[PDB]
Amino acid sequence: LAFSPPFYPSPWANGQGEWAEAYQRAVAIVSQMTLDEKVNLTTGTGWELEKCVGQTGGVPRLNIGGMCLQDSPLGIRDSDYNSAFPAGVNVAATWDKNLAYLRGQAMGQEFSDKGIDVQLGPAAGPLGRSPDGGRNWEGFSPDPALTGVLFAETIKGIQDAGVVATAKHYILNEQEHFRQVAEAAGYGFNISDTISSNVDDKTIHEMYLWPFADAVRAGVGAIMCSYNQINNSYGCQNSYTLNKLLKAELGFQGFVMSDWGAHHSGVGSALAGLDMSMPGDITFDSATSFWGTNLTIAVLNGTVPQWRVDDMAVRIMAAYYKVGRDRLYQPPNFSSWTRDEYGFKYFYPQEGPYEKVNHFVNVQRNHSEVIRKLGADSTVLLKNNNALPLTGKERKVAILGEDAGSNSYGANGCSDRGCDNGTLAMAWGSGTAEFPYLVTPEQAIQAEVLKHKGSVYAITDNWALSQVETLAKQASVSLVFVNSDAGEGYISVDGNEGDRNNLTLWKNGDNLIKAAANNCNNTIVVIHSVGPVLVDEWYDHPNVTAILWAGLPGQESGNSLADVLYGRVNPGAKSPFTWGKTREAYGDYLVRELNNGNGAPQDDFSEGVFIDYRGFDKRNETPIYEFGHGLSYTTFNYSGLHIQVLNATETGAAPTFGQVGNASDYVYPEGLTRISKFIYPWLNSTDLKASSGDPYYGVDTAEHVPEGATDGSPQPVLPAGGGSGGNPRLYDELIRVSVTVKNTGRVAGDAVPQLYVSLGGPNEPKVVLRKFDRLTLKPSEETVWTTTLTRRDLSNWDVAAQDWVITSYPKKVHVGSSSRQLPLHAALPKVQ
Amino acid sequence: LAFSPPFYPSPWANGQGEWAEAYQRAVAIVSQMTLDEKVNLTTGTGWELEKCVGQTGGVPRLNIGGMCLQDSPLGIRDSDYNSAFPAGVNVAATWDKNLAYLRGQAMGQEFSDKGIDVQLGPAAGPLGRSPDGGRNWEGFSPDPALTGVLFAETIKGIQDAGVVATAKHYILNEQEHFRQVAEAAGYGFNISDTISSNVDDKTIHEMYLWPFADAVRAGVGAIMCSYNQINNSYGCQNSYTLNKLLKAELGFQGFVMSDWGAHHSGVGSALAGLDMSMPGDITFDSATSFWGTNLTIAVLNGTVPQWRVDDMAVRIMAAYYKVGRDRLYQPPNFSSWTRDEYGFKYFYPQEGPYEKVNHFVNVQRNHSEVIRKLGADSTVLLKNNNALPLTGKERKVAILGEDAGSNSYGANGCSDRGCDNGTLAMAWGSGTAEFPYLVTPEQAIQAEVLKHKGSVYAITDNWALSQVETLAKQASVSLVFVNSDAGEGYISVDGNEGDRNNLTLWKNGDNLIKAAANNCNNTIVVIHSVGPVLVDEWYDHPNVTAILWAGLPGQESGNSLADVLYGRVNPGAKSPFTWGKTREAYGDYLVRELNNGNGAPQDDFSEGVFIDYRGFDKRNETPIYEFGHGLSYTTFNYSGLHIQVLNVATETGAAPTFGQVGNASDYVYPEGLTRISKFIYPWLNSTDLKASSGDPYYGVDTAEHVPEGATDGSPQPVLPAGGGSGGNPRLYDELIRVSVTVKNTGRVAGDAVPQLYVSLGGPNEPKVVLRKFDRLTLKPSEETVWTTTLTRRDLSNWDVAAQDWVITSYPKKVHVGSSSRQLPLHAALPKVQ
Ligand SMILES: *[C@@H]1O[C@H](CO)[C@@H](O[C@@H]2O[C@H](CO)[C@@H](O[C@@H]3O[C@H](CO[C@H]4O[C@H](CO[C@H]5O[C@H](CO)[C@@H](O)[C@H](O)[C@@H]5O[C@H]5O[C@H](CO)[C@@H](O)[C@H](O)[C@@H]5O)[C@@H](O)[C@H](O[C@H]5O[C@H](CO)[C@@H](O)[C@H](O)[C@@H]5O[C@H]5O[C@H](CO)[C@@H](O)[C@H](O)[C@@H]5O)[C@@H]4O)[C@@H](O)[C@H](O[C@H]4O[C@H](CO)[C@@H](O)[C@H](O)[C@@H]4O[C@H]4O[C@H](CO)[C@@H](O)[C@H](O)[C@@H]4O)[C@@H]3O)[C@H](O)[C@H]2NC(C)=O)[C@H](O)[C@H]1NC(C)=O
Ligand SMILES: *[C@@H]1O[C@H](CO)[C@@H](O[C@@H]2O[C@H](CO)[C@@H](O[C@@H]3O[C@H](CO[C@H]4O[C@H](CO)[C@@H](O)[C@H](O)[C@@H]4O)[C@@H](O)[C@H](O[C@H]4O[C@H](CO)[C@@H](O)[C@H](O)[C@@H]4O[C@H]4O[C@H](CO)[C@@H](O)[C@H](O)[C@@H]4O[C@H]4O[C@H](CO)[C@@H](O)[C@H](O)[C@@H]4O)[C@@H]3O)[C@H](O)[C@H]2NC(C)=O)[C@H](O)[C@H]1NC(C)=O
Ligand SMILES: *[C@@H]1O[C@H](CO)[C@@H](O[C@@H]2O[C@H](CO)[C@@H](O[C@@H]3O[C@H](CO[C@H]4O[C@H](CO)[C@@H](O)[C@H](O)[C@@H]4O)[C@@H](O)[C@H](O[C@H]4O[C@H](CO)[C@@H](O)[C@H](O)[C@@H]4O[C@H]4O[C@H](CO)[C@@H](O)[C@H](O)[C@@H]4O[C@H]4O[C@H](CO)[C@@H](O)[C@H](O)[C@@H]4O)[C@@H]3O)[C@H](O)[C@H]2NC(C)=O)[C@H](O)[C@H]1NC(C)=O
Ligand SMILES: *[C@@H]1O[C@H](CO)[C@@H](O[C@@H]2O[C@H](CO)[C@@H](O[C@@H]3O[C@H](CO[C@H]4O[C@H](CO[C@H]5O[C@H](CO)[C@@H](O)[C@H](O)[C@@H]5O[C@H]5O[C@H](CO)[C@@H](O)[C@H](O)[C@@H]5O)[C@@H](O)[C@H](O)[C@@H]4O)[C@@H](O)[C@H](O[C@H]4O[C@H](CO)[C@@H](O)[C@H](O)[C@@H]4O)[C@@H]3O)[C@H](O)[C@H]2NC(C)=O)[C@H](O)[C@H]1NC(C)=O
Ligand SMILES: *[C@@H]1O[C@H](CO)[C@@H](O)[C@H](O)[C@H]1NC(C)=O
Repeated sequence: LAFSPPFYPSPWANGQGEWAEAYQRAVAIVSQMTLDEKVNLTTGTGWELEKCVGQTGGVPRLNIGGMCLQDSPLGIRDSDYNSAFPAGVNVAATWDKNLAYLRGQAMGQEFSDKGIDVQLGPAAGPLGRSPDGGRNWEGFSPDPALTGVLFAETIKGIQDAGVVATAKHYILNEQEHFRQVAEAAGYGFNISDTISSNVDDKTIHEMYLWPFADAVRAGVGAIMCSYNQINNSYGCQNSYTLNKLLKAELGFQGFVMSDWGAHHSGVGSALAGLDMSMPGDITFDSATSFWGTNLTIAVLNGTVPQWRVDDMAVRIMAAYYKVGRDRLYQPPNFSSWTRDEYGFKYFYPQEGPYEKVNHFVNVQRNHSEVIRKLGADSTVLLKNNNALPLTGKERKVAILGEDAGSNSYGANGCSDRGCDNGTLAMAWGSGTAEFPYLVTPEQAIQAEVLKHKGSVYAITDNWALSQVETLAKQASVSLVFVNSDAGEGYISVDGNEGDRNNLTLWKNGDNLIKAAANNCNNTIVVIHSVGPVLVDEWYDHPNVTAILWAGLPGQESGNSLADVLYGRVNPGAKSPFTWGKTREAYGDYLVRELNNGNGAPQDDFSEGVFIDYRGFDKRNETPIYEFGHGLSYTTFNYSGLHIQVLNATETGAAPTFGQVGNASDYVYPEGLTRISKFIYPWLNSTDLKASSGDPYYGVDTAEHVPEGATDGSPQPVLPAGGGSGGNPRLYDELIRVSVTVKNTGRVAGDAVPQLYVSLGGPNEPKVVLRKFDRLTLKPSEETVWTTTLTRRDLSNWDVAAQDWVITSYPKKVHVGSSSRQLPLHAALPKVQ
Repeated sequence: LAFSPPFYPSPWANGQGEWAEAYQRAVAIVSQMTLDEKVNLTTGTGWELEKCVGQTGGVPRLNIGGMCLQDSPLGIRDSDYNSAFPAGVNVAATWDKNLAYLRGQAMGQEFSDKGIDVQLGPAAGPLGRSPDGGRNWEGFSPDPALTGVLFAETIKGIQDAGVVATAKHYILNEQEHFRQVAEAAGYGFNISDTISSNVDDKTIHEMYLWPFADAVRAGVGAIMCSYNQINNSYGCQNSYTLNKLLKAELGFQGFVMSDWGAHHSGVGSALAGLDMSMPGDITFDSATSFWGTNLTIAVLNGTVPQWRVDDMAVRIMAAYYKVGRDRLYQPPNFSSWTRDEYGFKYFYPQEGPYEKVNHFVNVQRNHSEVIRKLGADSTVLLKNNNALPLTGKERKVAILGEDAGSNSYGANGCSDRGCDNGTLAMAWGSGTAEFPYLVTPEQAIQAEVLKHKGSVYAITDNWALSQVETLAKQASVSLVFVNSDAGEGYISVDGNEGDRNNLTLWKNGDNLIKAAANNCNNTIVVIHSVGPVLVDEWYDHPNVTAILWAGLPGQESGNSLADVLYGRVNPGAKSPFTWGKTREAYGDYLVRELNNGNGAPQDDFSEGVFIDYRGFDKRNETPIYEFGHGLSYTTFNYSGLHIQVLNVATETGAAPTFGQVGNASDYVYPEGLTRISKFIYPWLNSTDLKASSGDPYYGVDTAEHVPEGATDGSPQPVLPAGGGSGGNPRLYDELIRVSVTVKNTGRVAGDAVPQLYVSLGGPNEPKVVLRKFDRLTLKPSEETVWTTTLTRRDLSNWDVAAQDWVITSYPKKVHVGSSSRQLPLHAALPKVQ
């Protein structure tokens, strides 16, 4: 079985780079705290005990309010009068750093105005190993450069708005099946521990870890560790991924929190680099915690050093001060668990004072404008045989497909969006928000048609093919809507347990398109989906005259689409994944059956870096629509490639901050009423064993604490660490590349130039993306696009050196409009 | 068994009143015709043989194109790029003569621009005897005065736009059950003939005939006779209703056409007053006709007098010239039977040249604006506890009910509207049109809320009550949409065979309303329906803060409603029928079982004139919402009622003939002519009349089957009640002027609908009967004097001994006010005669 080697001790924060100020303030405040106050910072108060999906108790003596952590990466979850933004995969399709940032900002503002201190997003894990993974749509793209940049911009947007962002899920949570034992049991499978992602050291560095290096470097304040194991050690106590890769090598200064039920031990996780337990209890409402009381006892009894808990408290406070949260603090002014105005203060046990729990604060501002724009700028025009834009003069318009229409249960009518009914604007699970409303394609396109005095209808039953065919025969243009949905693994829709069972259009989508195209010579297909779908059966039908993929557009869906179809917005989006002819063309099969008896299923990432386009390229398979493909209402020319060559070894000892007293200091205080199921930091009595209630208390302790796990002395700095997101020399700029881009067509719009490198060597992909931008040019206008390649951009990870090295194989650079349209290339000069 | 006495001969046209000129042109052109040409005008060419749902062959030698007849009373049926107008019941609810006129003009324009000569509408039969009748919605109101006035304005709108209107269905077709023998068989009922409406002479004069008098007097060119029998004589050969009441008493100068399959004999129908056979064959595509060949033969063999067929020709051409159709003539430029651009000329057999059958002409103009306004102006505000209008500042708006949402098969996705899916904007059957689009309440309300930056959702599955209750608990206002549908009898939706099986909301509507009102203190109910529904279980819920009935609004439905809800239009509409506590409170049960063995079911109108509010008032039963009731966003005051007393041939000419009839050999099929399969022609196979007729009863007991007087072309007496248009002209003398002051006493501009009722007195007269109304726009504080006049007809009763209208000696009173139960002003009327 794959094995996860140890790396200890858990590195302590040190004020690195842009953290210096936040760190000194954290140390100043944590130095005033008692042990039970520190522990209150690290442990949630119990599932549904307070307002937010995650909430800690804070430190009231020092005026630090409990920290409220809320989903999702696309808008506030379980709340009211908030916006519902396009999913992260739509951000990836924009290839637009500025939009990623603005969406970040607009979300952080909404969260902040609800009294939420930490947003649980953005996501870059799953990166998107498999096309049918149930949660890729929450993240960005299976390409690490594209994902890393937009993930970092999203983070900066959210944090500049005063809310701590949480880069999740760390790491290798690439499929929903078998991610949690109790879930798998509900789906008929008996496993003793969750699926283990087994991954070699080079692949993890070059693919899955790279966007987390970007997030660290961009200043992200929190990381959420994952439910799956990595080489059979759970994500939230994997000393190699958390202590070595995240903290020692990437130099992460913020705090790591568990996913909800991902916490699996007290001492083991604390020493393997976890900082925050969510939602705080061992299972929901168990009234027990691996930390809380137990972490106070673990320090008192000598097993967890004081420097470890002190460092947890310092990382947590520093992330809070780093985004300025203290200046914006207010208690959460809504409840995740009810929409009632009044309720008991502590929801799950219905205890505490009966008082106002919801204030109905409308935090939307004018964010519907950035949503509508981001939806239009993420609508990829995959095919256009001279059909779009429409003029508004088409005499009779057929709107065809359930995906154009309303959810008959209401837009929020399926809990956590766990159904596929009506237009698909948001996929399912915890990665969701309540729509304030949902503009459907039927609404926006019919309103556009009626504004020009046209005739228009919508057919939204995909088995009503008799009606579809009759109307398609009468129409000037048929706009056909289809979808494919997926989501987090605790919800199953039509037998898809989070992950998609296939890549085919749902609700009869292929038969619908053929019914319409067989009968109307101007049939235009619009796809809303979580990821790629198979288009092979109809994409080259001679009456399918255009095809668009609009992703998961959020609340302004129909308006974002009508803007594109009627030429108000010239589509500039590019596919952020590959569109293959078959499911087999992508390889990388999900693990769907137990392969390790009733032990943890074993998920070997045996393709290495070869996922999405790298895998297609290596197999010489031609995609229908490649990574980076998308059309425009204008054309662009790329010419004139120009290349120019450009000109701590030990840590401190672990500090302690403040003092730890006798057990009687930490016994429940006398006048306090303990709320049922509420998780506290306090002990029932000075008897440590009885107060822990742990059946393993004090047994074989030293044998269960890895070697080095308590060592507070100065540590070596890793060759690849020493900076933020890696050794700073990885970020030196070695080569400048420039090209001329001209708009040669007749419509103003945006080009997305893309720069790929060939690193060389028998095991390297043919091309890997490194740089891109999105540049606005009016007709005939030109501009020089210039960018630089960093030492990291030209390196591979070398397992013998434990460092990035520029290998001696000759390297090339390529510039053009997609991974398969690269008219400009050059050999790169040797650099090191 | 009820018996229908004979009245013969069938009166001939005479150029009465405004028909003088059209009649002179008709005689001049018909005087040039041969017998086979005249026959061609009276007979359709067979089901689906040409373009229009009925079409004659015309008279090509004299450049008279075939007449194209097309449904429906609310917009062009079976066509493209046309508008879908609100139903006739909505026009009733507007109480607005001007809107009725403007809707008739917008429709006539559209029909004319498609090459259609005759619109098959508007409808005042069924009048609305039973609240669950399947086609009341196509007509206006169970009240004869309200109906007759808006029917007449609708006809003047259509005809002033250059298309012949057809007043239908004449007469007493007050239910769909047992209306046609083959339809009844399709439903498991074995009957030998159609249901017989059996009605006394005074009720038919005072109720069902009255709007047809107004139609005739307003100039209607055509009348369509009905499928039912009346006293066991078929509506399209009933000499009493056709010859006596319509032609001799009301003085009708235009032509009578059959309903489709309502023609039941050649000789008998022609003598009893029918003028045109539709669609022309005996049964669809039977290639046989009671007329066509048979009518040419019936004149040749002496059974039907030449003057009778000359008169059919003269009435048909006169209706055509009267509206000026000859000046707008063009072949129908669409096909009812296919939307294809090209097709065989003759659809049913797929024969004739292969040529252009559709030109896709867009005839809609800006008719959406009159549709939008008439939908808003027909939305009756039944209850409003200071809930409406909305301001747009409502923070969260719940739109609840399938009736708010789209039809998942597309607006036209159910053939002839035969389903109740999504919002109900048009009921079912032949009285239908293709929507060019349909704006749903969901669309227009959600767009309104978004313009204000509110939050809004629509739940459109009426059994998703968990989601309904959860959203309603969150909502500032819950707008709940419910409906009840019905239509022509040839379609059955959910076991409703045209007629509605009950008056209860469809699709779980009562439960949906309770789910919302139990959870939301500001629940507003919007009803789309063909007629009244039972509101008793929830209308007085303390959380139901407003209730509206918006009828069947046609293609602008959601915009018409949003205009009212957000106060761009202050509702002025008034209920045109009564909302009772129970079905039993209306009486007037439909006949739903065979009650005459396997012969015609017998439908006795034993309540007489006591239908709708007359019945409630006679029984002292209190409606929840009375006839005439509607609220407004302002209030009106009525004061100062005052009354002021104000200051014909006896024989016809002899029946004329125009032009000549020759030998049988003149009428044999022309040798150079390809005879299209199923097409109906006027020609004879040979000079052998018996053989050419193919009639198994040819020459059988003929004299016995020709009623006494049926061939009598001599001068006839003029009936005491006849001699004018819509009756003896002395019936229209104005005898009393009434005036009252109407004031807007509230804070916003709005329309009042003052209503003038009379009590005619007598032990068996209704307590009150509507006679006058108008719809008057007033700004806040503004006052106006409303003046109208009562005619001699308005004060009379039908006296069956006299066969005339008489003002009886019981003292009469006038009552003016805002509804049939809210009449604060009353005056005794002085004796007048
Ligand atoms: C001061 O106060 C403190 C607070 O109260 C006291 O704290 C308690 O101390 C106890 C010890 O005194 C702790 O109990 C022991 O816990 C260990 C750790 O269990 C967790 O981690 C397991 C993985 O361990 C590796 O990885 C972590 C880091 O991730 C390391 O910390 C470990 O040292 C170990 O490292 C090796 O491996 C990694 C790579 O993976 C390398 O990198 C390293 O170099 C090392 O090689 C993990 O598997 C555990 O998962 C179980 O528990 C989860 C629920 O918690 C459950 O979800 C999982 O499915 C799994 O369930 C199964 O096992 C549990 C029992 O652990 C059963 O109850 C359950 O039925 C299932 O069987 C977990 O997340 C734990 O291993 C110990 O248990 C082993 O040993 C005891 C005997 O001593 C046996 O009785 C047990 O069966 C078990 O035996 C297995 O393991 C042995 C290998 O070690 C092997 O020999 C056996 O054959 C068998 O395979 C103890 O349970 C307790 O956690 C802690 N409490 C709190 C609140 O923190 C403290 O004691 C006190 N101090 C003093 C001085 O008084
Ligand atoms: C870890 O995080 C957790 C979660 O956030 C922290 O747990 C919370 O800690 C709070 C203390 O910081 C504790 O707050 C208490 O709440 C009680 C309930 O308050 C609500 O109800 C009351 C009463 O109806 C309303 O007034 C109030 O506004 C709330 O709606 C309060 O009643 C407690 O008030 C008392 O203490 C505060 C100061 O803490 C005083 O200012 C206040 O006057 C009260 O003082 C009396 O009681 C205290 C001790 O209870 C005595 O010391 C004092 O002398 C007074 O005693 C008189 O009155 C009491 C009865 O009231 C009488 O018995 C006595 O004989 C005297 O006559 C306080 O406000 C939260 O409840 C608690 N949350 C939960 C879920 O448990 C935890 O602290 C964090 N841990 C660390 C280490 O940081
Ligand atoms: C009752 O109503 C019914 C239904 O409306 C009436 O029935 C219709 O009557 C029409 C009038 O007679 C009759 O029309 C005939 O249609 C034929 C076919 O028309 C179409 O297809 C052809 C063939 O592909 C196309 O070419 C044509 O354009 C149409 O698309 C025609 O072939 C007949 O046309 C001729 O006669 C008329 C006079 O009516 C001329 O004006 C016209 O120009 C044609 O003229 C030639 O034919 C006549 C012989 O009648 C000659 O006298 C003349 O000099 C021309 O001669 C040359 O050409 C002919 C024919 O090719 C040739 O044989 C000769 O030697 C010369 O070379 C005519 O148009 C409809 O078919 C019929 N509809 C149905 C469904 O049956 C009915 O009449 C009404 N009854 C009454 C009593 O009013
Ligand atoms: C990949 O992954 C996807 C996602 O998980 C998989 O998709 C599922 O595929 C299943 C297997 O194919 C799908 O299940 C099938 O669904 C069919 C349709 O179900 C729905 O629609 C029907 C038909 O509705 C019409 O008729 C109704 C009245 O009967 C009417 O109300 C409705 O409005 C429609 O009206 C039109 O049609 C009638 C005439 O038919 C006209 O009169 C009318 O005017 C209109 O024109 C409805 O009956 C049904 O209840 C439902 O709403 C079912 O039809 C399938 O049934 C066939 O097989 C049955 C058992 O399997 C058997 O009973 C029966 O005999 C049938 O032959 C079947 O349930 C499922 O929906 C898909 N799910 C999604 C989310 O898309 C996919 O399989 C995977 N692909 C691969 C390759 O693995
Ligand atoms: C008239 O002649 C046609 C053509 O032969 C024949 O088919 C039809 O049946 C005949 N009609 C009658 C009544 O005999």
